[PDB]
Amino acid sequence: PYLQIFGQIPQEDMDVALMEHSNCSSEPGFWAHPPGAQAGTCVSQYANWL
Amino acid sequence: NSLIRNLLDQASHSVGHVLRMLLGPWSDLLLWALLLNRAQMAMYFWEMGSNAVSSALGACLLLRVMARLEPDAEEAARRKDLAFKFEGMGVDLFGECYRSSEVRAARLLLRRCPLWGDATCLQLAMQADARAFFAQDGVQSLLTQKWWGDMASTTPIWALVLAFFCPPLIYTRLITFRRRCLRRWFHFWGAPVTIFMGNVVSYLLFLLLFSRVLLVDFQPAPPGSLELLLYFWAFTLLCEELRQGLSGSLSQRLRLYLADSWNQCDLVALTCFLLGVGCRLTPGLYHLGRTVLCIDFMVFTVRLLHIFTVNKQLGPKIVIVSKMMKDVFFFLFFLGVWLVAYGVATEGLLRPRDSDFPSILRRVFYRPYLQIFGQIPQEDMDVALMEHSNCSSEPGFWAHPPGAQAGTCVSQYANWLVVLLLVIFLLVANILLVNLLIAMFSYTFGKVQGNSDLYWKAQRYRLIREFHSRPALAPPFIVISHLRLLLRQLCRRPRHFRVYLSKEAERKLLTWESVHKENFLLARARDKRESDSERLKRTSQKVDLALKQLGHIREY
Amino acid sequence: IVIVSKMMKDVFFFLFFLGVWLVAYGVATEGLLRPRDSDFPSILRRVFYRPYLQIFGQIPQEDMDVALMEHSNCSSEPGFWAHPPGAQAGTCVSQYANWLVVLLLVIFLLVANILLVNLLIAMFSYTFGKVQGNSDLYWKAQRYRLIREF
Amino acid sequence: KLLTWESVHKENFLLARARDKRESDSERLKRTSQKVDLALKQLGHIREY
Ligand SMILES: CC(C)CCC[C@@H](C)[C@H]1CC[C@H]2[C@@H]3CC=C4C[C@@H](O)CC[C@]4(C)[C@H]3CC[C@]12C
Ligand SMILES: CC(C)CCC[C@@H](C)[C@H]1CC[C@H]2[C@@H]3CC=C4C[C@@H](O)CC[C@]4(C)[C@H]3CC[C@]12C
Ligand SMILES: O=C(COc1cccc2ccccc12)Nc1cc(Cl)ccc1C(=O)O
Repeated sequence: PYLQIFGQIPQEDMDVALMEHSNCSSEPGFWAHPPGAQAGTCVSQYANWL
Repeated sequence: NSLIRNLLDQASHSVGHVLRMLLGPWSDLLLWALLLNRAQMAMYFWEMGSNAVSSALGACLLLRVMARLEPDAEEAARRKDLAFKFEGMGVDLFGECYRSSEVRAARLLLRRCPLWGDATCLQLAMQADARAFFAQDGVQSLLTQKWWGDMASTTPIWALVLAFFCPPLIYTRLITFRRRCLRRWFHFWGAPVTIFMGNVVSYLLFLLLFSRVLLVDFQPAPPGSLELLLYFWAFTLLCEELRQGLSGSLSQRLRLYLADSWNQCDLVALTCFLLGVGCRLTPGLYHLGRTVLCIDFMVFTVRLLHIFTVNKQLGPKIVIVSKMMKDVFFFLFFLGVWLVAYGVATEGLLRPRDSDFPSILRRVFYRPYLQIFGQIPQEDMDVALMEHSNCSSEPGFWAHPPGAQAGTCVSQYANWLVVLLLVIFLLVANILLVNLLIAMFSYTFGKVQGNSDLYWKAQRYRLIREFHSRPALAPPFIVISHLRLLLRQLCRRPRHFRVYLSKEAERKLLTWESVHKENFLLARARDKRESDSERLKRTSQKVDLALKQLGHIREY
Repeated sequence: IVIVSKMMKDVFFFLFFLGVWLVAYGVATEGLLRPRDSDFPSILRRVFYRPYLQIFGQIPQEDMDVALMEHSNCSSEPGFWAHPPGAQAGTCVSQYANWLVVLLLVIFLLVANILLVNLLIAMFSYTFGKVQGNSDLYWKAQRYRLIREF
Repeated sequence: KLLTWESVHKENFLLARARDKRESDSERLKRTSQKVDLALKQLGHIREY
């Protein structure tokens, strides 16, 4: 988020629309594993609009 | 001693023309006190002397150039605030004659004085650096009218440019003025504003043509028609620059022409173009010729910027931008030191195996410089975004990066410290630097606008003068005007405003300005008699006089 | 509202300066580097559009620096070309003076993103400080006019 | 009613301004100068004594 100030905005890592949907976790939810290296191997998307 | 007898002995044993003319009526005692720096004597001599304009103006020329020739601080200072107050009460002397008779003041300006050497008040002002005189609204209006000479100085700009584009439009209901042919034609084509418009159109056409030749038609092949006509245009431009340097005593003219740094950049631009043409014509230096022509486009275009300055809504601010250069120097120095620091720190922490001199020089300055403008190689610097490998034989983790010039084989041992240093760099440079810079820009801009405007008045005046001196024709066709003026020098081998004023109209104007000047004397006479401090003084010498009178009758 | 209406002279000022400086730098760049796609629309794009986005973080460094491109003989004219990976930056760029190319790019970034914008910032600050009271009184008048129509 | 009201208020305003230029410092210097040179004149009228 500090790089977020200076134009380094990981939009493709943060927005559900830009990441491909997959069942990367066993928890009953929608995840859509992002392609970022240190953005987490399996993130959630329940309130990604928020 | 001082500046009187030493200079008089110098003249006897021997602006400089004035000293030669003088040797050992109201004008005579006037100049005597001005050389002798008798302040009160001098103001009295002037006030009860003739040609009050013109003469406070000549005396202020002498005062200013004298304070410039004065080796003593005190006489320079007293001489210069004498110049200040003389010029001030002269400019409102001119204002009171101006608000009384517009045309009479106008014809007061362009009057020939048998005084200090036949320099019109405008020349007196420029040589005296009378920026206050120039900024005076009356002379501002007169110079505006001259810049629009015979061109209906109140005419709209759009009508004028449409008239320039449509020569038949000159004979219409629009664009009024002051063989109606030929004469109207010459007045229009010789008006300084039309000269400026034509010059701007010509410069724009030249820059378009030169860009077109550079971009599409600059093959290694021998130059074509476009390039040849470009060379011809540039030869015309070189000719006009050298001829205006030679026109506006050949050595003296050259030396004064080395001044006016605008002219200096124009000359360096043309010298660059000559070298570019030489490199182009020689087969070997073709790529070098291309590069030098490209960098020459820079100086042409930046010269156009100073060419366009005359605009009233633009000129003061263009003068402004010329005062930020020290600020950008400061911020440049500080960015440079902080930048070279951070870069050396980065290539010290991380060890690329591409330790080449050009690669290191790139990586240490160029990339971190782009890190300010959003080009941050995060995926090239952080260990968490990049893949690990056994790249180098040196013991330690290396993790070859995916970058092209970030070094083929980086080190990651203290990459956490590398990340922290990157955070510190982003905190300092992207936040502190530019922001303190824009704050001090705001300060320096708020402290310089007024003297930029008053300077712009005189700058615009100088531009109008030189453009009035410029030949009528346009740079594309300025070959005809060059053959004319060369013939004006070549048909001389076998062979600035100056509006005349009438006799006894000289007496009318002098008395009129004499009447007005004595009215201004008596007006500031009431002003000082009613001033609060002087009225307190007056009450003092009416009450001390009263007490003296009581003392005279005290014996009663 | 009156202030943002009055700032129009200042925005004109910045527009003219930006335009002259961008056309300068764009022509210099298209001269110093020689794509083989010298079409009229392509040149028109590359000379104004891209250098305009150069001010807002859209830097085609991978399209203009020799250190980030791959070298190939994409043109018959003698000299190294190193075809770029871009889409409209030309199919075959020239690299003869790419060091000077980088230097001129640095000069552009220094002049544009520092000098012009920040001087314009000061220009707005000044013109906002000098006309706010007149804007308020004119707003009183204009509000009266507006309620008159309503 | 409104005419006389605004006229009364206007004459109070004229009297307020008349007195305001009767304690203003510049006009007080003016009136003090008038008093002092009137004193000079009247002392002149008794100088013959
Ligand atoms: C005020 C002017 C001089 C600024 C410079 C702008 C120049 C560089 C721009 C404006 C229009 C552009 C032209 C647009 C179309 C063409 C036709 C093509 O077949 C050759 C290139 C050429 C001629 C372009 C060259 C660059 C160009 C001429
Ligand atoms: C903050 C300011 C000073 C940044 C300056 C950036 C300069 C130093 C950068 C930008 C491009 C870089 C150049 C890129 C190409 C070359 C050509 C090579 O044959 C010598 C190194 C040299 C010349 C590099 C040296 C460093 C360099 C000139
Ligand atoms: O043209 C200039 C200055 O031009 C430049 C200055 C600094 C760097 C430059 C780099 C490239 C091109 C031009 C540059 N004119 C003036 C400068 C001052 Cl201080 C006063 C009067 C004038 C004037 O023209 O009257």
